[PDB]
Amino acid sequence: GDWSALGKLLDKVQAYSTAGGKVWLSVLFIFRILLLGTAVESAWGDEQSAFRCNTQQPGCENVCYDKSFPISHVRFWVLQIIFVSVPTLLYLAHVFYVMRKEEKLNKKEEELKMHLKQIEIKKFKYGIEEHGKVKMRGGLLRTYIISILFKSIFEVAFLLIQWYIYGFSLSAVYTCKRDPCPHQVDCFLSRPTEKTIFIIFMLVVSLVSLALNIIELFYVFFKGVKD
Amino acid sequence: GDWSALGKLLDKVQAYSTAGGKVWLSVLFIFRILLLGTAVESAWGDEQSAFRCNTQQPGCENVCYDKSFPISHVRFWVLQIIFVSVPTLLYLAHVFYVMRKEEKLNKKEEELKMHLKQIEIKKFKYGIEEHGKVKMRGGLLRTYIISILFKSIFEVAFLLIQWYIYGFSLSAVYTCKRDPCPHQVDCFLSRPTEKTIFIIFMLVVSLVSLALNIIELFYVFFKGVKD
Amino acid sequence: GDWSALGKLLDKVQAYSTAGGKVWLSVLFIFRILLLGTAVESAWGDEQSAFRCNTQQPGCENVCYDKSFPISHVRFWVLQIIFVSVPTLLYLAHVFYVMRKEEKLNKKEEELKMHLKQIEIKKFKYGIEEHGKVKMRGGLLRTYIISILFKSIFEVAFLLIQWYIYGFSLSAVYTCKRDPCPHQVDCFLSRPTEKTIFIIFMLVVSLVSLALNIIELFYVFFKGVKD
Amino acid sequence: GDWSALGKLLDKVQAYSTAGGKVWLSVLFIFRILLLGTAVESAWGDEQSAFRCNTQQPGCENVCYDKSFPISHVRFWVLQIIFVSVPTLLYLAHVFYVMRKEEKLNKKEEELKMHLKQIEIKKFKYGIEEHGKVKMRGGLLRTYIISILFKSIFEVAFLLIQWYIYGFSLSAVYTCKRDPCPHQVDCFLSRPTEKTIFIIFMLVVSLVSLALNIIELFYVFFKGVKD
Amino acid sequence: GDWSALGKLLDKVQAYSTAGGKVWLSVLFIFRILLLGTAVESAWGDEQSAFRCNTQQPGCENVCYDKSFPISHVRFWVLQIIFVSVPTLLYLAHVFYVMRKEEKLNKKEEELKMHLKQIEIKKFKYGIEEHGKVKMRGGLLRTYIISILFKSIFEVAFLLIQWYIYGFSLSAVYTCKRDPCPHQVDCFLSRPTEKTIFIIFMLVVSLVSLALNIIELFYVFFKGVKD
Amino acid sequence: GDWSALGKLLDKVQAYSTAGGKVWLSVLFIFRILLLGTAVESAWGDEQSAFRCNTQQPGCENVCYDKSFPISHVRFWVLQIIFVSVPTLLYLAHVFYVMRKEEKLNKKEEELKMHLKQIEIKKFKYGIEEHGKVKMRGGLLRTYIISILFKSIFEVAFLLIQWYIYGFSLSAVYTCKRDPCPHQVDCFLSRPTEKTIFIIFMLVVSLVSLALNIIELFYVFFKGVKD
Ligand SMILES: CCCCCCCC(=O)OC[C@H](COP(=O)(O)O[C@@H]1[C@H](O)[C@H](O)[C@@H](OP(=O)(O)O)[C@H](OP(=O)(O)O)[C@H]1O)OC(=O)CCCCCCC
Ligand SMILES: CCCCCCCC(=O)OC[C@H](COP(=O)(O)O[C@@H]1[C@H](O)[C@H](O)[C@@H](OP(=O)(O)O)[C@H](OP(=O)(O)O)[C@H]1O)OC(=O)CCCCCCC
Ligand SMILES: CCCCCCCC(=O)OC[C@H](COP(=O)(O)O[C@@H]1[C@H](O)[C@H](O)[C@@H](OP(=O)(O)O)[C@H](OP(=O)(O)O)[C@H]1O)OC(=O)CCCCCCC
Ligand SMILES: CCCCCCCC(=O)OC[C@H](COP(=O)(O)O[C@@H]1[C@H](O)[C@H](O)[C@@H](OP(=O)(O)O)[C@H](OP(=O)(O)O)[C@H]1O)OC(=O)CCCCCCC
Ligand SMILES: CCCCCCCC(=O)OC[C@H](COP(=O)(O)O[C@@H]1[C@H](O)[C@H](O)[C@@H](OP(=O)(O)O)[C@H](OP(=O)(O)O)[C@H]1O)OC(=O)CCCCCCC
Ligand SMILES: CCCCCCCC(=O)OC[C@H](COP(=O)(O)O[C@@H]1[C@H](O)[C@H](O)[C@@H](OP(=O)(O)O)[C@H](OP(=O)(O)O)[C@H]1O)OC(=O)CCCCCCC
Repeated sequence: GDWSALGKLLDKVQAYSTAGGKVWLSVLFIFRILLLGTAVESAWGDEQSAFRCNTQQPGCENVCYDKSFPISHVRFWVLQIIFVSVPTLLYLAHVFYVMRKEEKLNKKEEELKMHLKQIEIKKFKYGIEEHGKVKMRGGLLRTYIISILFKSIFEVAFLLIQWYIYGFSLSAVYTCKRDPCPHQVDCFLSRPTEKTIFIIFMLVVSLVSLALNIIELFYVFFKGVKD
Repeated sequence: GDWSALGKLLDKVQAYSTAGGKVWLSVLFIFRILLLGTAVESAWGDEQSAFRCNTQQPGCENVCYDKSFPISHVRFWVLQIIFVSVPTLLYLAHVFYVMRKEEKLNKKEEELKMHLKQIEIKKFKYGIEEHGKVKMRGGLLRTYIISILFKSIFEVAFLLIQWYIYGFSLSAVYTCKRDPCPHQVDCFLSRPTEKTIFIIFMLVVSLVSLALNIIELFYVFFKGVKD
Repeated sequence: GDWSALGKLLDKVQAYSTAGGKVWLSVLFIFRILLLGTAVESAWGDEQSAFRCNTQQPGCENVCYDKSFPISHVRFWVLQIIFVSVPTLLYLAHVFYVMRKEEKLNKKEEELKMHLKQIEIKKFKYGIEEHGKVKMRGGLLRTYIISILFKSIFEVAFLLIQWYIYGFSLSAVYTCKRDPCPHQVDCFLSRPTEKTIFIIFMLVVSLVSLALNIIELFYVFFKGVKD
Repeated sequence: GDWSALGKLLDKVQAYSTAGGKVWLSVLFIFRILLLGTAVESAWGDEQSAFRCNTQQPGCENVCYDKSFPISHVRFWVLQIIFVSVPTLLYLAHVFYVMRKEEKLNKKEEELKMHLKQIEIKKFKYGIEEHGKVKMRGGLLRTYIISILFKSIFEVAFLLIQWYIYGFSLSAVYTCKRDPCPHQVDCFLSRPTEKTIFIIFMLVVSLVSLALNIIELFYVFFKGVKD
Repeated sequence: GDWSALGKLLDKVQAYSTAGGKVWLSVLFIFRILLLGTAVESAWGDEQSAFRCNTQQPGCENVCYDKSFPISHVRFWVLQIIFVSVPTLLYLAHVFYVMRKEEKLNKKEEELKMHLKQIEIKKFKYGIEEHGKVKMRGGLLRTYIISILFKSIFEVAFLLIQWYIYGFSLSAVYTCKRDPCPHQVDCFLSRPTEKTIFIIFMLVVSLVSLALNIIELFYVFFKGVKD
Repeated sequence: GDWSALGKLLDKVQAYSTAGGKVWLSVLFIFRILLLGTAVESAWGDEQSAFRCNTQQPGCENVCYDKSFPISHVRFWVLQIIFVSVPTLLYLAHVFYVMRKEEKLNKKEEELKMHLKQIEIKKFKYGIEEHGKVKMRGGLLRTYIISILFKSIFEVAFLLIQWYIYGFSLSAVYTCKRDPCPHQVDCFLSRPTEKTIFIIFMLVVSLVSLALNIIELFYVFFKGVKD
């Protein structure tokens, strides 16, 4: 694949994050990315060539396959993985902006050495005191919360879309009724059992990730209330 | 693929750029390159072998396929990606030229230590004061503006070409009328729905990028007016 | 494949581990990962195309194949390898937490230089004395033991599942009785002998790993009793 | 592919070159190498299997294909790319020889510290004064000019060969007359339109490169006359 | 392939070894690994699809192929390569243990500065005097000898197994007698000549390696007697 | 491919070599390795599936193909490349042995500071004076000459074998006479013209390399006579 850039960026962002965020990144790296690339994507290798129908009408097989699978599961999961990673990058960008502000303020104070008072109050407001121990307060906390909410809503929306379109199982026999197939025809899928097992596994993984980020949100809210 | 060199050059150029430029580079890396390489290009894997027509005339299938698809979408998108990346490299080259001029002027001034006056006026004219904080003024701003305009016009031209040639959807049945096929024949495509979905997705991404660079141009014009 | 990330993490974790753990990691890297990727996975390359049955009823071949192989052995082994590696990562995370606590306590004591007494008692309780010679005592030992137990139970559960589903051999002829195949039909597998040999080899490797981790658990219990 | 070594050597040689040479190297890296590897080579993926003729005489298809395509375009372009890169490596070798001579002369002068006069005259003759600012004078200029001429003549020779053999377009229908095909037969190509488009694109790129190196030669001649 | 980890470990272990061991490692890297990966494994690319028999009885081809090839040569050679590399890793582990003991003893002596006498006698017994010039004496020599013997016996056992199973040549025509094939049938192999040539080449390489390690054992025994 | 290790070793050995040796290494890297991997090996991609004969006798096609091609050209060229690279590695090993001797002698002399006389005479005999400027004298020259002779004889032997077996062209039609084909049959090859062109190209490259190493041998003999 080509997941090198996204993996590198996630490795860059995982340095400064909460424990729940680190666990979420770890499970995303292990189960969502590694498992799909290694063995899951090989199952959908001949979902088109092994598909066949019980007719001799030309062109009915392509129409029935297009009717049966509007979009492959592997591509759907890739799109989901892409769409549940942007807000972390947004948080990384905001952290880098905070770092730039810290560097400029440090340069100004080094130049200086009531200005000390305002420099210190600005360094405390952004949570930059130890030169490498950026804390979450004011803006970073807001960005983190909105990122968590966006990730959760994207995941639940994708899950609902998948539930509406396909369901959570693949029957061994599919009934096709569309031109130019005369009347109704019978078509047979390929590897229904493995696909059902992997779909259930991915559903479980998605639910676990949802619960994990919910726990992370609750913990960060409690930490904010602590102050 | 072989996108390593272009990715490395873009990673080199992203160090000194405006926020809008950085966001544009990020979206180009994520959606334009990564998504196409990972899953999109696999859909157009058997657009030739799965294509079939309702006739037994030899050689009609090849002619009808050539009539239907003058150029594959994947190759068109690759060409578009290549053609909407050169001006950034031109800006990078101009920045490197400015760096070379800065190094030579620094060498001359170190040698010296009214010549100081002209050295300082030349260092201010090119915006080279802090030895690593090159600012946009005079020539760099002009190059940046012309690069943005060239990128925008290339993108809109490619979009217009795609609209004229194909459209934005693929019908499940295609009508073919060309020798040696007798009279008219019916041919059936492969995976119309996935291809339509991905075409719409790419169109949305291109429009978003166009809006982003328009916003970047407006912001840089306002910044120039600020002076 | 894409085993780079997991291999890197295991290379990170192997630095601080017992001898039995190092031997287990070595055998996992050599026989479980390298062997499967190099030659074993190529055997299951045409288990679908070479499968054929003695009938001309349309769609019976797909149904019989789905009946015969609920899940491929290669995917099962990949899932097993993934599921017998998490607790080591958990131990690595706990070790990193101990390192963070050590760094914070060192910072506090450097700041100080009865507080010395409590600093020393906390550094001894976590087994952090030589600044890079973390010892197993109290919590690390408990985490190590529970990780070993979890790994063992996961391995035995996977072995039992494989025994119940398939067995440990593949007969050259399979009997299929499922709709729409009329009455009973005969279907012939592909490369039964190589698959049986590799299944037996993997079973032997799994048993060896089980014995090795049992020995490691006994040795660590004896070491704990030594104190 | 395996273009890593040649790319590394070109990256090594681009450090010391004229602006025209750098632009030529950039366009060679972008359009000649990257574009061909990414998408162009995939078009010629089934030029043999999709080729078919209107006959049932055994062995006529292979003979007609061999008659139609003496050598594939992709292989021809690869050979051209290889044959229009050697003189740059020759220039790199000569530069390395100059560097070796500079190092030996520096060692001899460091040992010494009329010999100073001859050391200085030899350091000026080879254009080695600043220890890392090698200038083009005498021999390097001659090597550069002959390298440019060799590159230009190789490119024009390859272009003429391609014009004589194929032309610049591929007709959808080819007429074959060769044993054992009885009388004349009709054979149909695969993807004529994409191949014609890419051939025209490569021709334009080659012409642009020719013009660029002509401009570089004129500029370097003017620079030589400047002295 | 995935031979990166084993190659890295062998590169780590080759630093401290006898000349015969280094030559054996070099020949193993060149002829056993590189040659098999580059060109040898491509020959066994269609040993299943090109195999065909002279009958129309369904399912006889699979049975006859399974009868003819119990296990492919490429997989057998991969298993042999894996099984003739473990003892070197065991020697590497013992060397690392010696290094750990050396580091601990050095730490204790640095702390000290009759204890000097025992420290020196322990440093001489393990052959650790120059801090990086570990010599073979007592235990390392025993481990080296047993590793050489284990490697030799594994190689000869694999050679005997291959001789018993297949032989050293592949006849162009194979006779098959097994159900459901009626009476006897004739089946034809694929590329017999290349496979025979490569089998003979691998046999010669294995014999050369056996002779080389025998010479290494004799030389190390003579060196031990020298003391 | 897997040419990384051999390429790395050749990159290691090219540091200390004569100009002719460096040119030979460069041409070997460019034309022998890069060209074969990039485009040449793709031509022999379907030399088995596209091969067909004018008969309906079962099993005659495999026999005729085995008769026609005892060993593929690509594998022959890979074997040749492997067999014309060992003596350079032998020279590298001898150079490393000389380096080890130099390091030990330097250690002994540093310890010392008539022994100086013998140390200096041994350092001059092996041509080790400047600590990094090893010269060819006595043994290194002999090893270099024998390596050149071995390389030349291996290349000429491989060329003679290829001339005897195949020739230097491939006719479009092959006549096959071997059981079970009745009487004589006609079989047709695949892509004869491209294969002939590439064979002629490889022959020219081999002759050029032979001439280059002959020139290198003559030059080194003249240099030896110079002393
Ligand atoms: C049931 C768990 C409920 C809490 C779950 C909390 C989340 C969880 O499960 O792991 C993350 C957590 C915090 O780790 P983290 O390093 O971020 O935080 C440490 C500590 O918990 C405080 O946050 C700070 O120290 P102190 O206290 O001011 O001296 C300081 O962090 P910060 O403030 O500078 O950033 C650290 O010393 O790790 C723990 O071990 C918590 C202690 C209890 C671990 C044992 C379980 C009670
Ligand atoms: C609605 C936003 C409209 C503006 C969008 C502007 C574009 C946008 O959305 O992000 C980029 C922007 C500029 O970032 P950047 O680092 O380039 O610029 C900072 C700052 O904005 C000034 O440009 C300079 O400081 P000062 O001011 O002279 O002390 C100095 O940059 P420069 O001059 O040395 O290169 C920096 O401190 O980031 C912000 O946070 C803007 C502040 C407002 C952020 C909050 C929103 C108002
Ligand atoms: C039959 C083997 C039964 C034991 C199997 C034990 C497991 C096994 O087979 O290998 C691991 C083992 C321990 O190695 P490791 O480096 O962890 O431990 C060394 C030593 O054994 C003690 O643990 C400590 O030294 P001391 O003793 O306090 O001076 C110190 O470790 P630690 O305490 O600081 O972490 C080390 O010097 O290696 C051996 O050579 C054991 C000695 C006997 C090797 C010869 C066989 C008796
Ligand atoms: C129409 C252009 C015609 C010329 C095209 C020339 C080719 C072209 O388009 O780009 C390359 C060119 C030379 O760049 P390069 O760094 O090699 O050369 C710089 C300069 O031009 C002189 O060559 C030298 O300085 P000076 O002058 O002695 O103080 C010194 O180089 P050198 O001598 O130590 O190696 C450098 O300062 O870049 C320019 O900006 C030229 C100035 C005009 C740029 C603006 C356009 C006039
Ligand atoms: C027919 C060859 C029979 C012997 C084959 C022996 C094996 C073979 O063919 O290559 C390996 C061999 C030993 O190399 P290696 O570096 O291990 O050993 C060198 C030397 O031979 C002694 O072993 C030691 O020096 P000294 O002697 O105490 O001053 C010291 O090694 P060590 O003791 O510190 O580890 C080294 O100086 O290389 C040679 O050149 C041997 C000399 C003769 C080379 C010329 C042929 C006679
Ligand atoms: C027709 C060519 C016939 C000779 C072909 C010779 C082979 C060829 O074509 O390139 C290699 C050659 C030698 O290069 P290399 O760096 O090995 O050798 C240089 C020099 O030639 C002498 O060998 C030594 O210097 P000096 O002389 O003692 O001060 C010293 O090398 P060494 O001794 O310390 O190792 C070096 O300065 O390069 C040349 O430029 C030769 C000079 C003439 C180049 C111009 C052509 C005459």
